[PDB]
Amino acid sequence: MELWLVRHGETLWNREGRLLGWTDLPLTAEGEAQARRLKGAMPSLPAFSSDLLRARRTAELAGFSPRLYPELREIHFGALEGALWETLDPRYKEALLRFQGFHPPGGESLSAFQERVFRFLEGLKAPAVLFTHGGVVRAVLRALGEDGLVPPGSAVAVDWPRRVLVRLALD
Repeated sequence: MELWLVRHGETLWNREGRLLGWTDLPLTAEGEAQARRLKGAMPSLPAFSSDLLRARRTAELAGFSPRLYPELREIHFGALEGALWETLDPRYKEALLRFQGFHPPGGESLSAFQERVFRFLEGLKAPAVLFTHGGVVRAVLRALGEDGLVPPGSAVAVDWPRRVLVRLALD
């Protein structure tokens, strides 16, 4: 199934290097500029978006009127919400870097996050554009055997659950 996944534009915590999960921050001016650059680049397919502000604002500026689904949210970092990556305990750093065995206190495990994301993708019955988050794009790319790191405001298209089709980035 052809799916286009968009990583929302940047927020302040992107430049500050803080873990941003369910904390509802707004896009920065540059984040909005990144979102506007997506208009016309994405295919005119049905759109779905995480209900968090930064994601559906990206969808709006990109020219879409998506239906909101919390299932497309970034992973819930629990007690780690807002933590500076720099000072994160090595065990959490390793868990996130290797994308495995992540169990944040008061939050979502990577296993629960993956189940949530993949279950949502399984329910899609036609090609669609998904406005989401870095962790979600990473989960999909890594499940397809590729590094899931894509710039804020960029997109990737995949043939789920078989392969990556294209990684798109604009300046």
